[PDB]
Amino acid sequence: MHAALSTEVVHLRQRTEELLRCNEQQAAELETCKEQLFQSNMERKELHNTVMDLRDNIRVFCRIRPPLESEENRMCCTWTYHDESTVELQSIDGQQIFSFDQVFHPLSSQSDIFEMVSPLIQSALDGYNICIFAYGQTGSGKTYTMDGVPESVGVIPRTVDLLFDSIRGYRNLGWEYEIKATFLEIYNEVLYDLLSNEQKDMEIRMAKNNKNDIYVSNITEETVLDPNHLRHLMHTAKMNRAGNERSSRSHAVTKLELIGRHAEKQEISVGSINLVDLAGSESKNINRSLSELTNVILALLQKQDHIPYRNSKLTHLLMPSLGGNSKTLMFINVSPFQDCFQESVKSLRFAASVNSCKM
Amino acid sequence: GSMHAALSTEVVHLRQRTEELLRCNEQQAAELETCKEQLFQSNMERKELHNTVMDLRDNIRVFCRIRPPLESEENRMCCTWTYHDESTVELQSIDKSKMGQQIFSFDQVFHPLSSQSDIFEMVSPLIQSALDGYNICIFAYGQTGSGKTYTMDGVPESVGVIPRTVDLLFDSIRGYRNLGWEYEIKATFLEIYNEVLYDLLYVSNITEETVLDPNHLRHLMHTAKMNRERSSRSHAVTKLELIGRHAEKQEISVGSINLVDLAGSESPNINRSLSELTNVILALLQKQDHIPYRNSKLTHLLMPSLGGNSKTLMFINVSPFQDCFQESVKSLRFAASVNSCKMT
Ligand SMILES: Nc1ncnc2c1ncn2[C@@H]1O[C@H](COP(=O)(O)OP(=O)(O)O)[C@@H](O)[C@H]1O
Ligand SMILES: Nc1ncnc2c1ncn2[C@@H]1O[C@H](COP(=O)(O)OP(=O)(O)O)[C@@H](O)[C@H]1O
Ligand SMILES: [Mg+2]
Repeated sequence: MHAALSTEVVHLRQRTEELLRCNEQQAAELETCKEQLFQSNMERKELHNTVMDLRDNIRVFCRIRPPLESEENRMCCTWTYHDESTVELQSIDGQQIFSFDQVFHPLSSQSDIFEMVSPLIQSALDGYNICIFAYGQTGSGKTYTMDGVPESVGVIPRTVDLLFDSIRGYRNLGWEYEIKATFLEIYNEVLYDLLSNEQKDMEIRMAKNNKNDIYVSNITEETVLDPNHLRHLMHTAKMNRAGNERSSRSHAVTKLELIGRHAEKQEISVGSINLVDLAGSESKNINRSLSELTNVILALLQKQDHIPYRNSKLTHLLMPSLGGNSKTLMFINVSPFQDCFQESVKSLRFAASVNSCKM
Repeated sequence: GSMHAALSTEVVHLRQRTEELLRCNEQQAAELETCKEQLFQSNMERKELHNTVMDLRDNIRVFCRIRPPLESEENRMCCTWTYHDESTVELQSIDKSKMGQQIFSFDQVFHPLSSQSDIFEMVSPLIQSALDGYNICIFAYGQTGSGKTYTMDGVPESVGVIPRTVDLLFDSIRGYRNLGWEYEIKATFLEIYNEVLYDLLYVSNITEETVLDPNHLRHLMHTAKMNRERSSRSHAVTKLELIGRHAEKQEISVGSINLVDLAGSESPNINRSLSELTNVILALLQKQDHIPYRNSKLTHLLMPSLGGNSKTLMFINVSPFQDCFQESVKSLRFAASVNSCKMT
């Protein structure tokens, strides 16, 4: 029937023109809401960085680890907690007292530690560079704090979990995030790729578009696809991760570069997270990176004019994440034992140098 | 025929475009729901972070409010208002750098079109903390006709800060009841004119009350409001002493909320209390050991709440009009000083 089709056409043109109206209306509403969301997120980002600055871009904590059951044969120093920020230690055979942003003790949990870290993940997603260090003498607890164990995972695994939850959430703001992951060791001022068997010469050079930024030539830089992929990469690197004189004396750096793209407004947001399990602080090139790292941190705090980031592999690698608006957290790991007393004091004296430098 | 064919084509295409546009209406509906929810979460987190910043800073808090022209005043000329961000506001005569400050940064600036609820949104955190033993003080400052009373009291159609505090107060309380805390609320209302105090129903002897329910307090609130060019020069104070009790442990929280709608700041011992407030702010900025809290009967009460910290919030109400310009600048330059006060 011609009339049935005709009257259906008329009906469908009505339907059509009214839907175009209910669509145009929705579209305008969606435009203004999106714009207010973007602005609101810039302001949220700003306030967040304000908090970070009010707490200090560079912060230092202490963490005294508990003895293991296999360590009862070892006597502990006498530890005294003057307050949340101040700890003192006494040789069991004149005062050694140290102030920190916060002191963590043997009962302090892995998540207690991560609470200091989680706000900075958001910072990384906001375009700020982050550095998280574990500092201290071999046996003090650097690796347990950074990697941890399956029953109690440390900073890195928790950082990954939070990174995926947050990147997921961001999709609703119109942002899409890449993660570039690189894993390396630094031993005797030479860089090693923890994702490769191959022997190669890796150099630290200026980034193509940012001369203040850096990149490592000939390194395996992975674009993360999903959590399974990143779990595989971390496992692999942990397997090749370091021999007493070399295990104790090699730095480990896990770098997660967050690259965020908002396609509609055509904006980017690049911020990286460097998670560093430092070489032991126990007393040429073997210790170059560590001493230069402490020099650089203190120099930044003293607002020193010129800073020789390139005096060592470590400081040069992390340079773009140390100066300026970058945030640093350093966990000074300490073992509670009398026979470590002298090294525990050396470690904690760096903290004191930091406090003295903050004014 | 050719007409059946042509009509067939027409309906097919129209069915396909109907299906498209309906598909697009669906995607848009979903994306809009998502976007609104995200705008809500982002705003909420923004408010939380802002409150955290104000605490860490521990300055006296300053919010600036520009009131909209009234239906009457629709033919009254306004000066030029520029807003550079959420906390920065500039005003220029409708008619220069050497002349001083025309650009003012505060904790928050409220547009003429700001709801009473938006105002309260950024004050409620301060009120909730009174329950934790702190002395709180919200006070409104500005020339007459700028919106002090409207901001604190409000009108029945859109209630102000003081009214909404009740809701927030009992609501927050009944969650402490869960914790095993017991709260009583002592209330007092008073007025100050020519350095003389009046009970509108430490300080003694003035009418007190122990509150039972929101209605009891809404009532006595109305009663005080009922008894108020002298209201233009009279200060209004409303204190709500919150006294919590736990028997395990034996601790008590004692914290209060003070709500002041000050006299007008316009250029006139008639307006002294106000002048001595100005002097106490000048003193706190000097951070000096002897401070003239006692040179007036308002600064005496606000002395407990003028230690110079983030537990004190000042609204700086301002009129949009050109004939109010000079008064508005004066009000703003003062508010700038207040925002710089941190002492105790
Ligand atoms: N906070 C802690 N709680 C429980 N065990 C810990 C803690 N810190 C370290 N350990 C244990 O003590 C040992 C030394 O830790 P490790 O990270 O190897 O020190 P480092 O890396 O500084 O040499 C590890 O076997 C680890 O399981
Ligand atoms: N934010 C506002 N929105 C709409 N009208 C307002 C607002 N603030 C004040 N008004 C109106 O303007 C007039 C002057 O306000 P008012 O609070 O009496 O000034 P003040 O108390 O500072 O002398 C009032 O009658 C009130 O109705
Ligand atoms: Mg280790």
